[PDB]
Amino acid sequence: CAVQVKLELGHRAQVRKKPTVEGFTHDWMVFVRGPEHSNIQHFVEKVVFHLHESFPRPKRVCKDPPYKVEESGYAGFILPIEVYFKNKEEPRKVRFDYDLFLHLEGHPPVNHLRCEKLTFNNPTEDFRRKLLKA
Ligand SMILES: COCC(=O)Nc1ccc(Cl)c(N)c1
Repeated sequence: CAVQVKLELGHRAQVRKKPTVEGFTHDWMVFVRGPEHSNIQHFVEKVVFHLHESFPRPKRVCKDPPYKVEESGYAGFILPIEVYFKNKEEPRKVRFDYDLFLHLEGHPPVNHLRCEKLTFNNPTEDFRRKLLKA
């Protein structure tokens, strides 16, 4: 008995009124969430955000919602996002590569949304019940 769930991936990016001491020009926030009124905490063990190596401690872990990272920077990069599941079966996790892009000054702030579908063809009964609670 197969079950399908959706994950929304996205980010906001805004030019700062004043750069940081480091010269960071943008504030940004990247997130993973379920579609509105769905709680993916039922089946999500954790979300791991792999920032660019220039950031201190680039492996940002969110064990609880909201699964998000608020940061400042000066450039965009590829941000691998691992979503770990509350199970002990294949798959234990899924990985996406998120394009964390920033817009130049004068353009409206970035408000970007992606949707990814997760198909689980034969999950265990406990995992299926978690997926169906979201
Ligand atoms: C210290 O972090 C601030 C920052 O934005 N670092 C950063 C981000 C993306 C790229 Cl591609 C590079 N080279 C550096």
